[PDB]
Amino acid sequence: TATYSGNPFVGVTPWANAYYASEVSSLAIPSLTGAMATAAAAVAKVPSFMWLDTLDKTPLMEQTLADIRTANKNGGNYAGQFVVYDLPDRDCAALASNGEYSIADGGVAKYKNYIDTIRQIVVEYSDIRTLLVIEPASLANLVTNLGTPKCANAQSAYLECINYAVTQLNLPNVAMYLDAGHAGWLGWPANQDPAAQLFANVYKNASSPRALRGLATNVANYNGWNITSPPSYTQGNAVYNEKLYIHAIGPLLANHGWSNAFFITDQGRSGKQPTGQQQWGDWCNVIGTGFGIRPSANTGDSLLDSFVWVKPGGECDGTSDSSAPRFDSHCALPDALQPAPQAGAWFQAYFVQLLTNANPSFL
Ligand SMILES: O=c1cc(-c2ccccc2)c2cc(Cl)c(O[C@@H]3O[C@H](CO)[C@@H](O[C@@H]4O[C@H](CO)[C@@H](O)[C@H](O)[C@H]4O)[C@H](O)[C@H]3O)cc2o1
Ligand SMILES: *[C@@H]1O[C@H](CO)[C@@H](O)[C@H](O)[C@H]1NC(C)=O
Ligand SMILES: *[C@@H]1O[C@H](CO)[C@@H](O)[C@H](O)[C@H]1NC(C)=O
Ligand SMILES: *[C@H]1O[C@H](CO)[C@@H](O)[C@H](O)[C@@H]1O
Ligand SMILES: *[C@H]1O[C@H](CO)[C@@H](O)[C@H](O)[C@@H]1O
Ligand SMILES: *[C@H]1O[C@H](CO)[C@@H](O)[C@H](O)[C@@H]1O
Ligand SMILES: *[C@H]1O[C@H](CO)[C@@H](O)[C@H](O)[C@@H]1O
Ligand SMILES: *[C@H]1O[C@H](CO)[C@@H](O)[C@H](O)[C@@H]1O
Ligand SMILES: *[C@H]1O[C@H](CO)[C@@H](O)[C@H](O)[C@@H]1O
Ligand SMILES: *[C@H]1O[C@H](CO)[C@@H](O)[C@H](O)[C@@H]1O
Repeated sequence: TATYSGNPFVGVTPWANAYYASEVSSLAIPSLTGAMATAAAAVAKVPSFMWLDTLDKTPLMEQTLADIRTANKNGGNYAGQFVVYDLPDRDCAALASNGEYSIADGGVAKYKNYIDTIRQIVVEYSDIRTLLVIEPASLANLVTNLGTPKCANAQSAYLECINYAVTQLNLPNVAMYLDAGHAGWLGWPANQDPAAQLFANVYKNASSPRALRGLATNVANYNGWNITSPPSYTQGNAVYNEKLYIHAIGPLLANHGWSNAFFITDQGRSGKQPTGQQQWGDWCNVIGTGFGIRPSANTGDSLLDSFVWVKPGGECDGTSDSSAPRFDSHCALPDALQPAPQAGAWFQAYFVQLLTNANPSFL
């Protein structure tokens, strides 16, 4: 059954899409031989989230759900995993991941049409349980990054757009997780309560949507889930892993009106601990990382619904070419792997790095 109560990951199996599988098989494997080539083929089996970073990706969302329907009637029981990520004036704190819609060019109205498009696909496939991460970095940027003019002038649009996303996708087969940054971002004691207030306000302002399950953490980041020793670059923060973050912000969400909020955590680039990060704020194509804890609903945690792979390992975080569009200085740093292609595009060297440093190992 597509509908659910409680943990939406219980009773289903996350779907490994053909989009990532095509990338690995056609862009990575032809370049690899021997033990590496076989290890790479195994990675394409690991379920990860499909990103709807453009409106042109929604037909591919439908294609993926078409594959799930076929698989479910052949005997299986699979669930869809997608990311809603096409906000007007997207990626307001950086320059690497600016999107197609801008507030000045009717972006809010274009975002609502984008949401309407997704809703129709979700109604078309109401027989399939659909798991969604809502707008990465957006709300986390509104907490700490209002000093950036792009974020400040995007606050009203973000909040109206997110509200439209959580109410229009509030369907019986949907489970939503608002992006909530990570331990190195909002995990700091000073950021915890202001972050909790904002998430709870989004929840309350949308009339407590029953499909809105909770928060997603560490999306496209590198933090360890439950590492016992604090890495050098976490110096000053008692919240140095993802487990500590969710158990801190959790009761704070309840304080501000959001009871029964649960968490998912990205671990697809968290295998090697500590990372090659020279500063904790460095996010672009970070060196010294590997594939981490495999997706599983058996977490052994009171608040974690599932380990997930949101960011598909191999897809770039941003270009290191200073003569290219959308260039961010974060991608030219010593701990950023070079040379790096455009954000979202395939980064061959980075995939090889992730596979070699994988823990659990594929080799
Ligand atoms: O300006 C920032 C700052 C931070 C940050 C703040 C505080 C502490 C540490 C870091 C950022 C952190 C993170 Cl995790 C950021 O995520 C990057 O941005 C996007 C997702 O929001 C990712 O790019 C997208 O990847 C998708 C999947 O491959 C593609 O579909 C999409 O085309 C592409 O835009 C990127 O990989 C993350 O690294 C951004 C921060 O920005
Ligand atoms: C509350 O909802 C309205 C839409 O009804 C939206 O425009 C506004 O941004 C929301 N406020 C907050 C604080 O999220
Ligand atoms: C961390 O979590 C993983 C996966 O749930 C588990 O194998 C390991 O025992 C945990 N370690 C600690 C120290 O809690
Ligand atoms: C999905 O949810 C509905 C209730 O909304 C049930 O009727 C069904 O059995 C399943 O649990
Ligand atoms: C999802 O599908 C997998 C493979 O069929 C199962 O192992 C799991 O129990 C769930 O039904
Ligand atoms: C399968 O999909 C990937 C990602 O779009 C492509 O890179 C590949 O060429 C094939 O079409
Ligand atoms: C791409 O195709 C190859 C061979 O068919 C697989 O090994 C891989 O898992 C991916 O699906
Ligand atoms: C990668 O893309 C090629 C087509 O360019 C396919 O032949 C292959 O199966 C994989 O999807
Ligand atoms: C795979 O990687 C090799 C280098 O290792 C390239 O030459 C090839 O074009 C493909 O990207
Ligand atoms: C990994 O193993 C496969 C066999 O499944 C080989 O075909 C490949 O060459 C690599 O050694």
